[PDB]
Amino acid sequence: MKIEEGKLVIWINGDKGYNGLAEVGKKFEKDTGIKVTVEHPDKLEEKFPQVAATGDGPDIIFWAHDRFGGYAQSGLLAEITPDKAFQDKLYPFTWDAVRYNGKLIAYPIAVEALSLIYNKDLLPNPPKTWEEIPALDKELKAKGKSALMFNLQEPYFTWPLIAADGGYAFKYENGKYDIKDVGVDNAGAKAGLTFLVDLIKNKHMNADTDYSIAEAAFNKGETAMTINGPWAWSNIDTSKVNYGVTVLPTFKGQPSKPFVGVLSAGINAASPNKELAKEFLENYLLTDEGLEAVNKDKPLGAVALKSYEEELAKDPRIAATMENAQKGEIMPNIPQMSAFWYAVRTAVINAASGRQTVDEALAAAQTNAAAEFGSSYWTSEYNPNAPILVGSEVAYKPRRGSADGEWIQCEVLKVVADGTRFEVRDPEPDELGNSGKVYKCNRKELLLIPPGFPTKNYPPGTKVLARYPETTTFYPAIVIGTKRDGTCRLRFDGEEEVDKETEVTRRLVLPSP
Ligand SMILES: OC[C@H]1O[C@H](O[C@H]2[C@H](O)[C@@H](O)[C@@H](O)O[C@@H]2CO)[C@H](O)[C@@H](O)[C@@H]1O
Ligand SMILES: N=C(N)c1ccc(CO)cc1
Ligand code: NA
Ligand code: NA
Ligand code: NA
Ligand code: NA
Ligand code: NA
Repeated sequence: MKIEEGKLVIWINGDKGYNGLAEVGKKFEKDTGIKVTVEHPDKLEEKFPQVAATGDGPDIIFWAHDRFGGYAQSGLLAEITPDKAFQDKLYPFTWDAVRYNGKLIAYPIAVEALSLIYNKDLLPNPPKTWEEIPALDKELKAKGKSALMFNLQEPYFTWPLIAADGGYAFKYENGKYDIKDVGVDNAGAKAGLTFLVDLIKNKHMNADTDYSIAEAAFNKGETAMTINGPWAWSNIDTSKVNYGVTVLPTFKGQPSKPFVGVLSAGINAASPNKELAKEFLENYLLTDEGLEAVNKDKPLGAVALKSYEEELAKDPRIAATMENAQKGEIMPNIPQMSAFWYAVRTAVINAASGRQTVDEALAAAQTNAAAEFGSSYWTSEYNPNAPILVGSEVAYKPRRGSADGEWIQCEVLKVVADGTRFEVRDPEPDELGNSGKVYKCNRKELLLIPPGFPTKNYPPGTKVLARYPETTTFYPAIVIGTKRDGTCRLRFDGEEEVDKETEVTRRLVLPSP
């Protein structure tokens, strides 16, 4: 039998109520005699398909519904079978969010939408518009505070601003999303991102601000505002900050349009515990008592279960959540959402860092929003391993090339075999002295070179592969330190005598497999 049989393993993101979920798990254990294990792995959304593809992984996976169409398409999610009476318990619109190719592929849990969260003491009257934040910031800077801080590393948080004046993902036509009609590069999208970049250029925000930094700053009363979802309210409650939750600011007179997510629970198609998982989800979790346990740990938002949402509706923070939801748009769940999110993340981060102009960033995003891509077999906490698409720069290990653990900087010309194989062009001359040779390779023979300026520094001592200055070749090296600007001080283990120190751009320093 599969190692997975005879137990129930559940994965949910670390920012949500996993302890509350485990309480529901315990109630289930008492009745069934079966162990339930709740885990919250890092990079969950990408980790799931990694393990589920081998027939392993959790029996149940929790995530916003946008990822689930891709999971289902890849054959990773079982069709669920709630009867009509169970379906009646949840809002019809939540079920629509978990339908793929006409079949239900997950149980809806809760509606999530970003809201403006503000410190009432610092800012009793929050701004109605994005346009007034610059002035507000300079006033707060004079008192050692800032106006606004939110995660600039995940495009989820910047999307409401991009969409405000006309930006969109995929156009919905003829009862379906048109993957050839992408709106990430229109006048509206450009206007939104430009405003964001201008905030950074004018020292109103830092391009390096991530989730952790933004949350800490708000919860310590150092910033007047933040942009986050219901899950975050719990930590703010503990902080003692006198906060309110309200409608996001308008941009160019238009309401901000956050992408609305439906937190959903899918069943692993390879799971030998499917009926058990159904019972858990339908009869334990999706009950007033079950959702209450999770909600009390970390607020779920507007829950899909009507009976319980009736209790939560009176909450002004929930009213604010739904007001923003109403102004926003439920995300598509099509498989192209993975490429879309990669494209917009790269564009936002690159425009923020100055790696690209807004027009350059969004032009590339439009090209790659629905593009085929692969991932490198090798993963790291320091560099992403995806997407590898046409035009990506990669480090390639030739099968009969240079012997000293060296890789060549190549360009991806083609993604084939369902993203599992690549054609890459070698700028260096082959054994016949001819440069520009195209090679076919698998996922283990290449590493993704970041298309931007990585924010994550290597700790001293880290073993790396770095391009030698003036060359297009990667050599083994150790990280000695990191300059203030992020440049890596390296010691190439290459020469035969002295420990020199060579500076190399962080983008060209890769984690050794
Ligand atoms: O940023 C791109 C990202 O956005 C969404 O992920 C959200 C998630 O839905 C929230 O519940 C919370 O965990 O924050 C995430 C962003 O950091 C999409 O669901 C996801 O697919 C997408 O990659
Ligand atoms: N809790 C409610 N008010 C509720 C309303 C409507 C329905 C669907 O008829 C279920 C529940
Ligand atoms: Na994500
Ligand atoms: Na939108
Ligand atoms: Na207005
Ligand atoms: Na039953
Ligand atoms: Na090394």
